[PDB]
Amino acid sequence: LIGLLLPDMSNPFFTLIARGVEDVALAHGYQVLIGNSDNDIKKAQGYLATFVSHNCTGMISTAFNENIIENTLTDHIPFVFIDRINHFKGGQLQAEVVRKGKGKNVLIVHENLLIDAFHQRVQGIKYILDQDYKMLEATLLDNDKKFIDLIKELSIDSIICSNDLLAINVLGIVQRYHFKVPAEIQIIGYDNIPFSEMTYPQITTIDQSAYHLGEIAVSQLLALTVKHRGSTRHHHHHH
Amino acid sequence: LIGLLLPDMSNPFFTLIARGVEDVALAHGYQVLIGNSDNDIKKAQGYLATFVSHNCTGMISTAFNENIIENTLTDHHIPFVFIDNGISTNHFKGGQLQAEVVRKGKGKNVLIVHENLLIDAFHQRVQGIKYILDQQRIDYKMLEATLLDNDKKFIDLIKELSIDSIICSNDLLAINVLGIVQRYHFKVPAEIQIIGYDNIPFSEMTYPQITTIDQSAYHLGEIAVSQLLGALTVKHRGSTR
Amino acid sequence: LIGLLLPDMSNPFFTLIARGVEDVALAHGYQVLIGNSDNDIKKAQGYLATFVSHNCTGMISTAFNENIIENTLTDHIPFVFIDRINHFKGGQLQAEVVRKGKGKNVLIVHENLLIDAFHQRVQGIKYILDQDYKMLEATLLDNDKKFIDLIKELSIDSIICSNDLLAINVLGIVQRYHFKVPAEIQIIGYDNIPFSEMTYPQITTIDQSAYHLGEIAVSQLLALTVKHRGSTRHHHHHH
Amino acid sequence: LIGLLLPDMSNPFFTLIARGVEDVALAHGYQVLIGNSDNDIKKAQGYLATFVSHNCTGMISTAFNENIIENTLTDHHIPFVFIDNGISTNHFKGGQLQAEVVRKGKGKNVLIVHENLLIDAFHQRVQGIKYILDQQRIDYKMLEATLLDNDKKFIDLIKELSIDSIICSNDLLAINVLGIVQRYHFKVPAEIQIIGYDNIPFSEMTYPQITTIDQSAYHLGEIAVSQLLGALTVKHRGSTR
Repeated sequence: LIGLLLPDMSNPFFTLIARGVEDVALAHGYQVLIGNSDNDIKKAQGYLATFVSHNCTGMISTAFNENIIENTLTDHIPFVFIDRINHFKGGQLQAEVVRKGKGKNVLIVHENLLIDAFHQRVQGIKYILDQDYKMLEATLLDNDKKFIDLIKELSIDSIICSNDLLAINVLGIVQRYHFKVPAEIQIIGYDNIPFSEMTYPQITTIDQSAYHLGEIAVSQLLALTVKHRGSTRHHHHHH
Repeated sequence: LIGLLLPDMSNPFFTLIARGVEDVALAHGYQVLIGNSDNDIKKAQGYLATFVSHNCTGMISTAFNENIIENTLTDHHIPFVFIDNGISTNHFKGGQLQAEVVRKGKGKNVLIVHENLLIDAFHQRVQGIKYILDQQRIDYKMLEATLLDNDKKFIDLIKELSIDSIICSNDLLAINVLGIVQRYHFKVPAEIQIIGYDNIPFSEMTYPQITTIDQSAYHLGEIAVSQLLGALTVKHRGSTR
Repeated sequence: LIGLLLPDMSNPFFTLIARGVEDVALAHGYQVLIGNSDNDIKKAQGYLATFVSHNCTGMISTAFNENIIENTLTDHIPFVFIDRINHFKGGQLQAEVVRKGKGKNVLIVHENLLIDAFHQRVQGIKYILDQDYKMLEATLLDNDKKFIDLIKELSIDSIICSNDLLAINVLGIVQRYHFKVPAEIQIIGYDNIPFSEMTYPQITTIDQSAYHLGEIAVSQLLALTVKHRGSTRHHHHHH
Repeated sequence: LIGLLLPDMSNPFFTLIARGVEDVALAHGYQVLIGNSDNDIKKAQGYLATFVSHNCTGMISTAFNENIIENTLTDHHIPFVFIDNGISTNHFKGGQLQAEVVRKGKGKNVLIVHENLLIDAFHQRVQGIKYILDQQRIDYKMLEATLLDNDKKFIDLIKELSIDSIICSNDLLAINVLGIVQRYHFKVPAEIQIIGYDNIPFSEMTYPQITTIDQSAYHLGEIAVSQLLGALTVKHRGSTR
């Protein structure tokens, strides 16, 4: 029996990892206990304690949780960290797409940097870019008027987002304020969740092979490709 | 321990229910185990056994597997609620609401793009739509959402049938459809209006935003754990006329 | 102007650090912006963003926050980590008091191991002890009946707690169920907050020089001693 | 930005107010800056300036510095609430409640161990106690809480005066007092009963637990930010007769 502690069950990237895990597991007669930590230390600790209570044979989680997972190994249970089966290189790829699209003034819209995968990605972006940008915490998208005002004041022509969910949110704000994507503002996400193929234009993104990540993770227990699409400055239209 | 068996955890309608469930559950000292049935009876059967094995004090799921759930759980004296022992808003009434928005938008040729009608919620919603459209003598055709996968063939059909209105079983279908028609240079909503269901956050992120029906998903989660232990609103938005 | 991001403003250990900081700062005409992150990544990010908004000259925080603090240094602000001005050694000292009191069956009641200071301390305990114990997450104290049942089943004679707040809670539970502290059960805390001297018996603890920590922290910006008291098995009574 | 100026953030009564303040504030999109005045006018004056400098949309503090606050803030058109423009429960009534618990416990020789009477809350509470004890012709003496620092001298006084009841300005004083008398082998409550104020969590952690007065501290924090933007209960416990 496997315990799978997901950082954000409302993120399709993680639900897809989870299906890769559940599929392989169920094939080999294994059950999975699934928990959502919401990157909350109290929730993480809660679920992990319970998964121990219930004699899990192995655990899958992200490295937000290493201290507890480690202690639970010694005190009791092998583990795999899904985020460690490279995010810095991913970030470099995002910045290189922006450069290939002739970006001059770039906004890095990021999820919480206390999450290593996000932080490492933003380090990769900065590397290529430092070789003009501003950083903006994802929560600031909530005031769309002030977001658009920033875009104008800074003459932003490129936006790099930590994942596809943020890219999609960003796309709808700038389109609702009448900017042209990609000619005026180009946008790049990460993960390649199916939502990324549903927008007009479709979101240029980095495929992390989520389903295959879950598959490998559970297999250990028992590479990145750019998707160039309409949202960046090759493909013109679909007719 | 509360066993939550979701039909599709990739759908944000269900993970929002799950949030509801989690928040009330923790406020009362419970944890929630999640299963994704992935719309599969074997998988569902697996989680029932998982949840039963691990001494869950109650189960929350949809009625898709009501027979095996009822039978296994009653035997073990474990209560259960079905979120679609019921607690849901009325899906027939929701479908009427979808069709009324279309009527108001002056819909003449309506494509009903639907999820699996094996699922009671989806099927009832469709009868809701047909109830209104038949009375109105508005023409409609029904298309299963898989046939969305080839987008050029979808467009051929839209053109041939002169579709001006599309009613979707949920917001994932509506959103997908929106991207397709926009990509083939249809104007939304003047040429084609589209309506979804669920009011997931993605529905407010598209341009135009997707007109939908909020069915109090978070609170559905809250009620289920409340019933377990002891409202429909049209969101009028840019995608409709 | 200093930003001081406290992990838990309801912990007297941190409020005392804060006074050391505020005192030295105010002496040198410096203001302090004080924020409570509650070790919540969203709160931490919120406060740190704001402290940046408001042109802080330097920041003081714990290493829960390193990724954001670091990024804010490069993008903008020097920092000091209060938890890094040794916790593993502290843990060894707690275990050595227990051994000196002839502990046989030990309960390690711990705060959240996702917090490095707590985790490192518990590693220090395990080191000495491994050279019989059970670990118990602090949240489990809430069911006092089951806590006392565990104490009985396991014949617990020693309890090591991550800090004085937990030690004090533990003391009142076992005393209300009629156990004799220290003859039947001995208890050790950490930090040496003033509450530790208020109980009967007084709580044996490890002084971290909290006020002096705050003083040093702000000074950088511009050792452990056992307190043997009544709660462990030298001093007999106060008459 | 909301400026919260606490008189003593080492006191859990105030950090609980602060939690109240933080939770409502964030729910509405605000952050809270905290200042500890450390019971000091220079420090308080510093934070007013800090909070004013940094364009706080409102201030929350105690009325200790009401004159300089009122004057500086009114000039800058910044509103403010005083948690002890007031929002508090009544401290005089709280003191009556303390003395009634003692009367019921058959108190005959009462020591009133008090915080700084410069602080209105503390002084009013003391008049509350004296109101009841005078009517009852119960004897009492007043002791400032600093003279708690030498515990053998405190005990000498307790013995000389045959004290059987101790009313404390807050739970930090009560708790300290409890440890002192217990350490010198007085039996609580049969020999000496003790009552505090505030109902901080430490009051439920001692043995015996400390009888106190809950003054809705968390909710005090909530109301203050609500007033800013737009109940007393005896807890009867083992430490009293």
